[PDB]
Amino acid sequence: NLSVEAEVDLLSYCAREWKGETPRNKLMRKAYEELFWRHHIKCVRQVRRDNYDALRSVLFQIFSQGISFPSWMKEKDIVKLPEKLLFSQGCNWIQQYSFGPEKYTGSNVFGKLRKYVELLKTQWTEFNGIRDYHKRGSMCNTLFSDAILEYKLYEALKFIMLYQVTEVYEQMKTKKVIPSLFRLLFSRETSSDPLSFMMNHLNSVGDTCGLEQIDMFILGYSLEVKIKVFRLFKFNSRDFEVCYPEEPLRDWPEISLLTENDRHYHIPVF
Repeated sequence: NLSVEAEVDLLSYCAREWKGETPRNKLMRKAYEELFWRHHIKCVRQVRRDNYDALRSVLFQIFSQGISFPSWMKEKDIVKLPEKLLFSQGCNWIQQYSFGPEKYTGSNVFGKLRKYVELLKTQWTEFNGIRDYHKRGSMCNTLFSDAILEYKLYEALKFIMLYQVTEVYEQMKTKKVIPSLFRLLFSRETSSDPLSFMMNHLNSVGDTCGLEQIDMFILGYSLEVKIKVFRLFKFNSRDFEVCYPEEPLRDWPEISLLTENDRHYHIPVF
């Protein structure tokens, strides 16, 4: 039931899961050994459930570590963002949101977005007002054992990503300075504008694909969290340690994730 599986000793998992003599398996065991001895990661919580796994892993880290709302949410109310885009964007524009695996075609994308975004606001607020990490831990095991609620929070996060994509696109069109990552996003045909991004990429997250690397950048930027990732299959190479985004002069909160294939992001436990 629990989608962020119970912790297992890193060296045990490494020895049991990656037994063998192939060049790839040998490299994987060296990577995990590096994680243990150099970075003092003692255990691992596996996150391999569905195509929301990237969002599942990041959200788990935010709540478990007690990270609060990003700065731009201080002034803007989260629950009003669906209305703002309903207003700024077209009535048909917003009705094209499909809610990933729901493959929704009903008549109120607006009501659903507002409800789900409200649930994320409520849940996130509850975690912010708890200083004891243990209490947050048990709450996470409860939350991530309720897949129906999980999906609603993930679609809320996907909407927040879409909102930031729409904000930054408007900045680019009005000749404002924007992050090079967003300018890169809009250079791709299938994501040249927020509508294309939603229909061709975001609508698929959780249904047939997970978050791509560029999507991890958008998520971190949107939540103002530095997502540090150990890419184990790239051990002994430049991109073994990566951060989404690469905003050195940010002073944002930071979370760490482990991945063997850029598809599933396991939780490092110290």
